[PDB]
Amino acid sequence: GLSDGEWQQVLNVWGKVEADIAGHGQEVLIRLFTGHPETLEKFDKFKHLKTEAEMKASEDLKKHGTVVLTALGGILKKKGHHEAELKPLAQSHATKHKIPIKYLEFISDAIIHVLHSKHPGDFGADAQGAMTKALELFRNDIAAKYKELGFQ
Ligand code: COH
Ligand SMILES: O=N[O-]
Repeated sequence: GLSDGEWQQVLNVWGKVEADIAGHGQEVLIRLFTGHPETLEKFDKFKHLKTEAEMKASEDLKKHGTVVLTALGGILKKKGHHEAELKPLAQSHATKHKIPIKYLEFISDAIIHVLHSKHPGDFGADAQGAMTKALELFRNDIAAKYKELGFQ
């Protein structure tokens, strides 16, 4: 788990996200899609996006980025006590959306990249350690639900 001090860092970093949730969400998804084009293919409603310019210009992508980061932020504020929030996300992503756990690894990495890119010099070594732990916990708890479903 995370220490209280680590959770405090996580939620302090998250305050940065909340100042522009759509902008952060958009950049995370663009980072995912551009670094790993296979992920774009899981989104019927974004596979029409052929270029990063089109991605950047997509208001619906920004909207989805808001949905995604709002869900994650709710989960993080539970500080690990997230079974009720996390279980349904794990199940929709395995059974409906067919998202292998690797892609959750990719988006976790994208979140770390975007934080540095949008806040250069303001996402310190302690903060990165804490956020990384929180994202691994999230990923690891999803992985447990995936195993339950025999998904992947
Ligand atoms: C690589 C693809 C992949 C990844 C890594 C991913 C990772 C994450 C992630 C990790 C931080 C969070 C918090 C969410 C959160 C959400 N995702 Co996704 N999602 C993904 C593919 C999808 C797809 C596909 C949909 C449906 C989009 C649509 O058509 O509306 C989706 C829908 C959602 C929804 C809408 C409700 C639902 O369908 O369950 C939420 C909330 N999610 N997602
Ligand atoms: O982009 N995650 O749904």
